[PDB]
Amino acid sequence: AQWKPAGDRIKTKWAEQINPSDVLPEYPRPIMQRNDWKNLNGLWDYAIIDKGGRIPTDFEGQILVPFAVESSLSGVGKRVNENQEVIYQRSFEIPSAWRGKQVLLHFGAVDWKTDVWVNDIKVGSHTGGFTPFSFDITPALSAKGNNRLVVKVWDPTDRGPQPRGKQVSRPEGIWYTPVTGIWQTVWLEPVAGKHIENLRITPDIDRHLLTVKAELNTNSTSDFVEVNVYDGNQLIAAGKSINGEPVEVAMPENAKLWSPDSPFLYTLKVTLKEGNKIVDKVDSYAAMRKYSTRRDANGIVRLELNNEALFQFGPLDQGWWPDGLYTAPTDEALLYDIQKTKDFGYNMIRKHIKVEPARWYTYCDQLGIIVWQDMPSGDRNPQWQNRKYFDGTEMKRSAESEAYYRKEWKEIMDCLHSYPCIGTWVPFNEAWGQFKTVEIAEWTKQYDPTRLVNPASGGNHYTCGDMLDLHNYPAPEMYLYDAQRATVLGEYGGIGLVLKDHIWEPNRNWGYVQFNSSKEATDEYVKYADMLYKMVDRGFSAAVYTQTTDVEVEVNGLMTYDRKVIKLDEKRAKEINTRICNSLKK
Amino acid sequence: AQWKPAGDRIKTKWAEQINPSDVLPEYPRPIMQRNDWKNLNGLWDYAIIDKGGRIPTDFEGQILVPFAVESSLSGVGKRVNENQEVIYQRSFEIPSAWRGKQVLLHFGAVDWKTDVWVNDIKVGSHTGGFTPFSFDITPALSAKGNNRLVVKVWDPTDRGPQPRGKQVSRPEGIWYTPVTGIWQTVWLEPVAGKHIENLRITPDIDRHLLTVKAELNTNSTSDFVEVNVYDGNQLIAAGKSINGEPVEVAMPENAKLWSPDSPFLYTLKVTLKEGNKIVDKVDSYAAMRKYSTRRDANGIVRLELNNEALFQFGPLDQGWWPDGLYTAPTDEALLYDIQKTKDFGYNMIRKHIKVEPARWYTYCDQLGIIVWQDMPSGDRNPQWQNRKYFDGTEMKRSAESEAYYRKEWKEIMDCLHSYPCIGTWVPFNEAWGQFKTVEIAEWTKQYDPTRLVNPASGGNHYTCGDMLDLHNYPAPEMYLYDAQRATVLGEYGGIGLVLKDHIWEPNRNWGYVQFNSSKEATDEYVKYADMLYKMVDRGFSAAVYTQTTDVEVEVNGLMTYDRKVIKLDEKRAKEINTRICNSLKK
Amino acid sequence: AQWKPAGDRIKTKWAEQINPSDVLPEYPRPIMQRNDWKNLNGLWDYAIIDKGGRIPTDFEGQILVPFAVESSLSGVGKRVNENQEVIYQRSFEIPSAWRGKQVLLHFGAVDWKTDVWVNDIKVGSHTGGFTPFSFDITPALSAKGNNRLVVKVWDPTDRGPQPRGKQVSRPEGIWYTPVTGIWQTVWLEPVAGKHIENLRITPDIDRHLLTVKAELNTNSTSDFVEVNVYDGNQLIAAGKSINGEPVEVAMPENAKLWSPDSPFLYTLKVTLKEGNKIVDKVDSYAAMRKYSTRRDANGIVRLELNNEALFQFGPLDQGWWPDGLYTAPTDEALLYDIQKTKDFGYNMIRKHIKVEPARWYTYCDQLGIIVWQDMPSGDRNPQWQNRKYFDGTEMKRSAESEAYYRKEWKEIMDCLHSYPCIGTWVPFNEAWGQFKTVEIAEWTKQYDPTRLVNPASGGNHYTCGDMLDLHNYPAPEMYLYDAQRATVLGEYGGIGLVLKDHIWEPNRNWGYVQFNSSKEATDEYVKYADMLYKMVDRGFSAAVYTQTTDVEVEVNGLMTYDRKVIKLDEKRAKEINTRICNSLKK
Ligand SMILES: [Cl-]
Ligand SMILES: [Cl-]
Ligand SMILES: [Cl-]
Ligand SMILES: [Cl-]
Ligand SMILES: [Cl-]
Ligand SMILES: [Cl-]
Ligand SMILES: [Cl-]
Ligand SMILES: [Cl-]
Ligand SMILES: [Cl-]
Ligand SMILES: [Mg+2]
Ligand SMILES: [Mg+2]
Ligand SMILES: [Mg+2]
Repeated sequence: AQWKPAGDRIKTKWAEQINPSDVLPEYPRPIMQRNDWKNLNGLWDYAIIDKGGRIPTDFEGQILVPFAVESSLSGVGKRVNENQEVIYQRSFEIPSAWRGKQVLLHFGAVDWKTDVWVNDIKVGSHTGGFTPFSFDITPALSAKGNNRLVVKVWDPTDRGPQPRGKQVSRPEGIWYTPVTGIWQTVWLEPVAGKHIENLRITPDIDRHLLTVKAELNTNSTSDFVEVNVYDGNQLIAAGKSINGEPVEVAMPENAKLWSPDSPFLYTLKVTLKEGNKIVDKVDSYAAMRKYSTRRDANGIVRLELNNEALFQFGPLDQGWWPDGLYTAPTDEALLYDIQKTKDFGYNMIRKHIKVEPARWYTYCDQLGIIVWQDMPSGDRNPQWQNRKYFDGTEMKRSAESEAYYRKEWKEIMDCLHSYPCIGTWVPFNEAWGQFKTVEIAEWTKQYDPTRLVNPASGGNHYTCGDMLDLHNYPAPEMYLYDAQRATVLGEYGGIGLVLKDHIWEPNRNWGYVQFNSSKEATDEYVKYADMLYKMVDRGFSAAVYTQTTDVEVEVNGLMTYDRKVIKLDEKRAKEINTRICNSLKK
Repeated sequence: AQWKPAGDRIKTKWAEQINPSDVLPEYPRPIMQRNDWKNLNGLWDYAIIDKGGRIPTDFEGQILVPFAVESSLSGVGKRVNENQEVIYQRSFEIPSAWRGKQVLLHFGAVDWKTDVWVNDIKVGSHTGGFTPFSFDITPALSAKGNNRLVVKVWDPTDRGPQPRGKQVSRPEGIWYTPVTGIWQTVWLEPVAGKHIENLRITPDIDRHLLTVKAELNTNSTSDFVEVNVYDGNQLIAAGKSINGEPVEVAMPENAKLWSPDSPFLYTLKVTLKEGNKIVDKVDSYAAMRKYSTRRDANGIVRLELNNEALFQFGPLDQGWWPDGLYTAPTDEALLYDIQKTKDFGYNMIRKHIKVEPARWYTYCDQLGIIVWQDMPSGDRNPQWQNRKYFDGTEMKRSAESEAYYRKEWKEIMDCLHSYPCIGTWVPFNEAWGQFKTVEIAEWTKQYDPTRLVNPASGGNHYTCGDMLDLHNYPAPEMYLYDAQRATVLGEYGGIGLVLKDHIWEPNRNWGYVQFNSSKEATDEYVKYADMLYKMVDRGFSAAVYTQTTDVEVEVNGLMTYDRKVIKLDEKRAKEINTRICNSLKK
Repeated sequence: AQWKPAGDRIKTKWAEQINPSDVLPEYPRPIMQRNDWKNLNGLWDYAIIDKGGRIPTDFEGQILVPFAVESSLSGVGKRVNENQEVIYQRSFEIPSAWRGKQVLLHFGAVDWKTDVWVNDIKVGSHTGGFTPFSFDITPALSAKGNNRLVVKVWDPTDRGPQPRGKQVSRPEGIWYTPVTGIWQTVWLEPVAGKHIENLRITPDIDRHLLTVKAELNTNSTSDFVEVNVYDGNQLIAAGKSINGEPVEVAMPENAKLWSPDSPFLYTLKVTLKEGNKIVDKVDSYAAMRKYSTRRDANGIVRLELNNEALFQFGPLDQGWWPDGLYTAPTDEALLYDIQKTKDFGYNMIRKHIKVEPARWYTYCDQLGIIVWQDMPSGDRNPQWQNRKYFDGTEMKRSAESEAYYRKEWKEIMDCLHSYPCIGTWVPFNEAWGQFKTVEIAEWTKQYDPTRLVNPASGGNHYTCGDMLDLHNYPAPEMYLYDAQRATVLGEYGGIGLVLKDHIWEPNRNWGYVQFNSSKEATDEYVKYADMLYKMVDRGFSAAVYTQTTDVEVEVNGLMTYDRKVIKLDEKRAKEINTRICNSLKK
């Protein structure tokens, strides 16, 4: 059967541009680039089986990878419960030019538990629906050709304690449609026997230093790594190292620092050598930027970018699409939300309990958007004491649930470490699965000192981390203040507006405050923003407005769920949002 | 001299069948079978030196390996204190067919500290008297032949804090003769440079899956493992994996499940490949079975085998022999105790503070006997509060003693992991060396979730693990009950009966209750078992009778110490023991 | 310019003997000797730059390696603050006979953080100013010749929390000039591809055993180590091992035991084989000695050397030099302090919050001096409760400061493990940076049980470790006694005497007591020593007199700061010091 978008829900303009022969063709890993790769997106054979059932060899339907089974653009649009498993199967060829090289199989993200076979040979497994993973499949490849790839996915959604974000089995209110299966690009990559697996890039503008650690799959004493840094196409600095040492690149003192108003990116060329012969080399980019906090001349702790106080103001971006759920239909659509955030005068985005594909963060690096990265929530909740420092009963996770949280949080910080845009880690949000807050905040800060730590966005509040985060709806309000840290407003606004022919369901829509016209909503937004501007001088050092787009029945975004309508006046919002981003400028 | 059993104590009928040129010739590791091996059992040169003394080159007497120095069948029958060391010396030849192959020197068990030299070259060491260990002795061999094997053993018995079980220096009451030296078969094994060191087999009947993890001595990327599962001679399942991934084998949903009444075993054939070349291959077996606890329709937590409630009923088996102490004289003697347990209508055996050779657990796998595996006890004790939840002073082990416990307990669970018969781990018994009970129980359940955890058989009791274990003598009694877990009777009975021609000592013999004839003793057993049967509906979910055989002056077993007389009527006991084993049947 | 000692301060007689083309030429590592090496001491190019500044390629001045930048013998004599970095640069040729071999670059000690480049290739980094470290620089060597070596050094002194000893930015009273940069010999060494990195030598006189673990850089199964022990020229013991096992060498029962009165040293010859091919070979020494504590017949816990009670009595040696600061000008000078200690009748030396070069400890092994090794102090302090057991507020180190302490304390014990002279580890002194005393003392004893543990010299006092250490000035006093351990006097005396023309500064000189002639000071020393002798049978088991030499304004040593005048009468001191060392003789 011919592939068709499933369901009768609203769809973006990119839904009718989807070509099942060329689905999401852009390079999946701009932070470490090799020239050769093969995209495995497209139409795979799929099957939904009972958990523990036979993996079938004859399939009746097809799914469009990488769109989740519940999504419209998958061409399937079915539900998978905690007692079912999804089976992807496709054939693939290895290019003849790749002969003799190691072949890596890459997954951007699969929710939740993945088991992969190549020609009936198990090549690897993975748990965690937000992090990328790879397997070396060269021993399993066939000399004849027609390699068979089988992926077995399990996802209990909210019936299990794993990180899931807004995914629930019964969507209502603030909770959305579950996301199961392959939802990021799958691709093959040829590499040498010894190759760079990851680039750990860390800047230090105070020491005029750029550190690049090339993590290899295997090490030898004669290994040699060389890093070349380019301003445009002019080489401005270089570094070499052996013995697995991180490459310290001495940067020029007049280096161009990265910021939202001037997001300059240097270009990196990293080379690996066994002795004096080149075995591997990759392309990358880097930015000289610094995140910190410092008490200003008025006694208030501010968030600082490049040793200068900067008020961070941005929308809450949950990253949902009506046709692709977690997956943006095209690369132009993925970029669209970020560009509209710049067009609204913001300098920040809070990616809410979700991790995006690698291309999204690179776009924030290129466009100049500071990113607050949440840790996707899950499991049960303690009591939410949202307006005072927590004194209630601490919730105890099972040893298994705690292990999953710690494991996936480390993997998220690991795979997102080299991105300049990320400035703040947010381990918890509104007591969702919150546990051992002080211990996790200290571990997060100790693991990556270059970023700020938001211990719990909106509670539960503990005297730890780098900032106190208050939520309040609808208007901004400073009901709690930590003079020892920065005090921010991690969620406010939520002005709702129901624009028919552009909503997910005909009724039960809601906002924190509701109006019947775009003008009335823009007036209420400017009113809230005017209050927020006067509060910067009184204690608030950052703020997050809810939200970027409408999501399902929550119609309180700057754009409709299908992105076809901008709900608030852009020129009026840009005028005051710009004033707030420059509120601390000298 | 000529070899001759030492001492005038009672002996089993197999003591006169011992041939010192063919001592214990059966394959020592049925769970992982290669074809070629060489048995080093037999007459070694021995010497008892002062601790720290010089290792002599000339020797006066010989010892029969593998019988402990204190045992009768060793031909020595001498005592070794904590200020002495035992020195074994032996010459061995390597078969010419093994040329080019790696040669592994295997020890089944040596108590307690072992140091091994091959041609005056130290090849390894080991601490722990109950676990197997191996050394690669290939570089120490000589081309001229006549390799010299020297083993130095030290055993402080109860003068040290290490696990020892029932071994003491001054045997009396419930404490038996010390066991020092080599008490399990020593053998050689030829293997490839890369070979399978251990098979970690784990079933999952709920997911119709058999996971086989082949742990290798070295790993390369092109390593390939293939597992073939056979129902008799018919291949019914297969699995392949690379990258060190454990082999998940999809079992048929009609898979024959293992149980004491139907102990079916599948045959495994595991093959290791370096690329396309077969480099190693082993034979094994597996059983599809599951242990768990579930609350029944009456509100009582029951032990469940294969998702069905099953009452587990069996004898306490300390595994002691009058002539070989820890070592059964022949393989037919080792099997006899298990066979007589089956004949008395039991379905379970509690191996009491001892670990048996590998062939013993395989016999339980083949005959169909669930095994409760104790952790051999040692060190000092806290106060034993046997009838209430513990409230006294916790005992504090030294850092060295706790490390010895944690290490050997991990090693025991490691080498015994793949055995279907084992269903329950018992870290402590009657407060013998009991410390950090809750922490040890949680670590045990986390390290192997496929088995049940009995935190402390008979006390001290803590609200942890999978069951509450009461001891009571002589009659059964339910004086304490945990409605949140299963409640079991891990020790009861102990009906004594002195037979003149088949006891260890002339007097000082004892039972918990004593009768003068087999008829009277069987009357009391059927009396206690009738009480136990009614208590099954009342709360009890498992029970252990004391004991399998008489041991030294404790004459309360089903058989005499020398195994020549069955003390209780088998036909009357089997009829009621079978009724108790089927008590929870629906 | 041409090299010349800087400053107008007093200098030793060896300052005028320094030849800049032959500086400290003796072999830097007697505990593990290979024949071939190249000394890199001499005149390097140097530059003091801003922290984070450019590393120059052209230099204006030169420094005499290995003398610290602040020292006189460096030819520089300048101060480096925490916002500055020191840059060393020199060229070096690799001898042609070293071709094909691996070339290691050895640093004895650099304070505090070190980064090393060879031909602009980073070869390694290191933090910690008291431990040696090595780099394999072979892939960075150039075939043309004239290799360039660049060493960047950063040292915050007391502006950071790292271990620093007596170094402060503003020397006054008991605190002395900072020591920044390379202060121990830099040298090159050729080794085979597989070589012995370090020798872990541990004796056991109770088991007549010497254990030698040859720690290699890489491991193979075919590896083979042989250890030959020589009494003079006569081979008296040998041992061989494979599989990485430590070599157990059976020592003769009449072995010559090491002691201050008879410091016999056996000679070691360690050989590493790959199969039957010798690939590496090192020479070493070893001593059969044992440190312990036992309660004597009078109920007092004494320090025991070789299972016999021995009163350890020695001076406090801070190891400071007016011309070389931390670095002794010549090897003849490094020996002089130890020789005068022996000439004064002592048998022990407390190396105060400093780690000396390896030759210094070998000289203690050869001359017969027991060493109490302090952990160099740093960071902030809690309240010093010096006369009672601590009940005040515990000080909380930062996560970074605690890590630096634990890391360097392990590295100090690791590199000093094989030295016979070292008998006691002292983690803290007078509450300087004291934290988690009980945990650190238990970790220290568990890491090296062969040495005694002084938990905190002079406080803060906790019921832990092997001894209680009291400080009292000027006279001895036993205000606190621990009957469960030994009670020692780790600091007393401090008799001051100002000898003009031999002092650091003309003003602010001080002692704990001040006298005007050598006669008066010697009278007071014998008076304090007479008190100490009577106190031996009262509970004191060891004592430390302050101090070896004058250091800057603290003029209370046995010698002047320039080692030119013996301030106290040697014959009278030797007569009483010898009586105190033999006080526990039976
Ligand atoms: Cl091609
Ligand atoms: Cl290929
Ligand atoms: Cl490298
Ligand atoms: Cl509240
Ligand atoms: Cl006997
Ligand atoms: Cl061979
Ligand atoms: Cl594998
Ligand atoms: Cl090693
Ligand atoms: Cl070795
Ligand atoms: Mg999901
Ligand atoms: Mg024993
Ligand atoms: Mg310093």
